[PDB]
Amino acid sequence: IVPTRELENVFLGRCKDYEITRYLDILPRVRSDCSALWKDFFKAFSFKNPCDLDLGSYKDFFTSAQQQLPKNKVMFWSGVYDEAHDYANTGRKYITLEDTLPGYMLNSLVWCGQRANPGFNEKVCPDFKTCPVQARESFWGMASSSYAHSAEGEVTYMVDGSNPKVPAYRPDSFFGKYELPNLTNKVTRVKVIVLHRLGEKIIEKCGAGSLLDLEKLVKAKHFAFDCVENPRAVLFLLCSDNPNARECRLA
Amino acid sequence: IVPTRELENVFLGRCKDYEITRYLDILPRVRSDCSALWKDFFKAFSFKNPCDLDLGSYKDFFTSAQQQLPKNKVMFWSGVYDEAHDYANTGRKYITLEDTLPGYMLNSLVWCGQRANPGFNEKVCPDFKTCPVQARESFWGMASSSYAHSAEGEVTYMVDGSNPKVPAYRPDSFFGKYELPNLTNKVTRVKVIVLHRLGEKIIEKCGAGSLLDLEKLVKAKHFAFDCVENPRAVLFLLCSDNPNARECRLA
Repeated sequence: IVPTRELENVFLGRCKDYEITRYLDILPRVRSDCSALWKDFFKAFSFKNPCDLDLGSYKDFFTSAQQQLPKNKVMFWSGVYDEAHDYANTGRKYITLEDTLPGYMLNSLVWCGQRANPGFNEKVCPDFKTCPVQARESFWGMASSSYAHSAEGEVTYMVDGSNPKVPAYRPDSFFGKYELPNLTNKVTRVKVIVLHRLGEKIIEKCGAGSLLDLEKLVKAKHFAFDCVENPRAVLFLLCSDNPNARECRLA
Repeated sequence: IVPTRELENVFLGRCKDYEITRYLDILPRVRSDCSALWKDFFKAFSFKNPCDLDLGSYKDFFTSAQQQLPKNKVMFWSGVYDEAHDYANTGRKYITLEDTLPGYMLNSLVWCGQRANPGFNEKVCPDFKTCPVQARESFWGMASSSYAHSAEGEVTYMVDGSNPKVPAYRPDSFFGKYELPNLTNKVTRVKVIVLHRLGEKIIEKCGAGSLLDLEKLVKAKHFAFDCVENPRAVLFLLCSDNPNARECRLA
């Protein structure tokens, strides 16, 4: 895969932009300056083979970059990027990982280390399917773990209930592996939103299948649980992008 | 008013973030380096009293920063910033001025030049209401003119049709002063979308009032014209934020 060009400049530009101008009324600023954050980020993977990472590699970076998160507003999502982010709406209704400082800085970027100077590979990064799972998931797994650990109150989880090949809830997704296990006693309820894509066959429904498994896990952690399928607010967003869908017929 | 801190750092950071990662398959890259754009921008307003700026102050900066725009995709807006930008969807459905490089770099920032060293103030600025209109609109007016001048194909204009105090089309708005007068013969049609806010009294309607005045102006410039009120895709977007509104009842 192709690494992002000028990684340091993009990281530092996004960091400064975020610092001074983004999410000012939703997320607090962190204590560390952008250069200190770059040093913590770079040392996690630099001067090592591209697959020499595990869940602790970016530990310092994430500790330094973690923000306190707004109560009742944290959202997790699996297999529904556009829909979840369109619904959260850049932190106005819910916050997603990609709205936090670390998620904003590295979203969509590609990078990897190498042992030879300059310590990172500017020409090519592995198909990651070539790296073991703990390495492949080193950054985003730790991002998701730190994010979930800071969640408070009600949390929302949006999932795809229309994918015949991937259940709505799975223990090996980032949510199953890194977020649910790190929700603390500060969380009080897991609110699931099941997206039923317009025009496609419904695969998963609340109260059945993997959603029933999720419900049991949530309750075992003493949290409340609720689940809804295409709640109106979400359905209207789907309809805005496909207004002639049968599901969008008006009275 | 309190200006944006570290203006050069924020500008340069947004410029590099844009260059390497934003709108990559939607808008072309600009040839000038971010440092060259900062020099142009800073030369436009520094060492000048804010009240002395005019439409030509930022003309050379906009010449350096202007991108060719995708045919049929340009959108103009009046009174409906949030709805227009949500519908345009970060360049995927329509382009707005805020998706272009200059628009993205200066969006929401506040700055002011001064005559004493260092030629601008990063701690305090005079309220700009005291300045003449050509100085108050120096930057965004020139931005709007340059952007409209680059439009080709069909252009869309979304307006507020539910404000009894502000007509949907006004000769003195940015659209009437800077955009409509700058559309070239590469533009073929002006498509008007009238937004009727949910739960509010309908004020303006296509073919009547200020919208008929606009229709006449458009036709006089030999562009085709069409107008719709709350087309389905826009209605659904409004409904996502107020799903229980009478106008949003589904079958």
